[PDB]
Amino acid sequence: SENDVIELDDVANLMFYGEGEVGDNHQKFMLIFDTGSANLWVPSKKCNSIGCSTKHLYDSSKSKSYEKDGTKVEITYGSGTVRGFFSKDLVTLGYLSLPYKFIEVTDTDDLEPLYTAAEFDGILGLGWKDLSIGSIDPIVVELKNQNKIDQALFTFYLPVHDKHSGYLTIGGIEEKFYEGELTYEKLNHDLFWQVDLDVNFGKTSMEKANVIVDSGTSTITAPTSFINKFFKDLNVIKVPFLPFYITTCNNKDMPTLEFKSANNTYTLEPEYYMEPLLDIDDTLCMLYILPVDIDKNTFILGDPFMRKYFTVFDYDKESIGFAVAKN
Ligand SMILES: Cc1ccccc1CNC(=O)[C@H]1N(C(=O)[C@@H](O)[C@H](Cc2ccccc2)NC(=O)c2cccc(O)c2C)CSC1(C)C
Repeated sequence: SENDVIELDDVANLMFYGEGEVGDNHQKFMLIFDTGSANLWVPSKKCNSIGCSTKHLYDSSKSKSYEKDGTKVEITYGSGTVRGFFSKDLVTLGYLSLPYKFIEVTDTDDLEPLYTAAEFDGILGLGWKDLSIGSIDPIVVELKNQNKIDQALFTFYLPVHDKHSGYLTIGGIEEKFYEGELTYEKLNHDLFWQVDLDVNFGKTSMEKANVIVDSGTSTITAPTSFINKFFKDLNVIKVPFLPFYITTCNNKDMPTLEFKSANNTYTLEPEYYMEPLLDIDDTLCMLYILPVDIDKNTFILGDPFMRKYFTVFDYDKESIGFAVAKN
């Protein structure tokens, strides 16, 4: 279908960006499509933070569809906070264009050390309205609306590394991406793309958790409590300075990660969470799991899942589809 296709391109590590232009002159920007935030921002030219130094900056004169706002405002992401001011210009996603409301970022340092360390300029959120600061209607909701796409949904198709290329699709399920039949889960709320699921990490488990599907992060997380029990099981090693738990890859005895719907069951093998350390030899591994304390029953599923499962987000259907991806 007229299904806009956005190419996610990954970068040495394992995080992906996508092209993004704002305005008549079509200034280009490496963003981050994220189902965890619900805003959009681009480091504005009127920024001078070191961060911005080596970064694509947005400049407004240059266009004339730039409508002015200047209302000052900020966002406090999990790993930092940003400051600037709303602006409204033309935001375009390859095939599709659109006049939208975004934040012109001025003061970063903070998202910092991060912000420079990462091959990215901005973030385009893909969450629900209530998750956004300033109550802004999720683009996809608001293309569907202007009837410029079939329906309100987006798909995240994820591959691997050397292998191939990520693919964000807006407006339709493309079977070119998955294997088997799709199963869905209905959102427990319209904030994040959160759904109710029963969760086992191998042996240690938690029932009726709140799980959410975060295209933005590259990790999988869970309440620390829940981890401790798990980590201790397979004797993991947390070296202070390094921020990841390491462990033997060939671990005779390798648990999978269970995610149970009433009548669906989603699993994640040990290979979809682990990474050699060290790139010469597969003795030690780095895990993609980390203890974070959002709530007491809140988990987060980032790339690691979507690498395996082609995922579908349906605004109207007020739900999310799951299915195994093509390779
Ligand atoms: C997984 C995790 C947990 C806690 C802190 C950081 C991270 C890693 N975050 C990431 O990889 C990236 N982000 C993401 O993946 C985002 O989806 C982030 C995920 C999240 C959800 C609930 C609690 C805390 C964080 N969410 C938010 O930042 C967030 C969530 C709710 C409201 C809101 O105004 C924001 C900005 C935000 S930018 C980022 C590059 C930091």
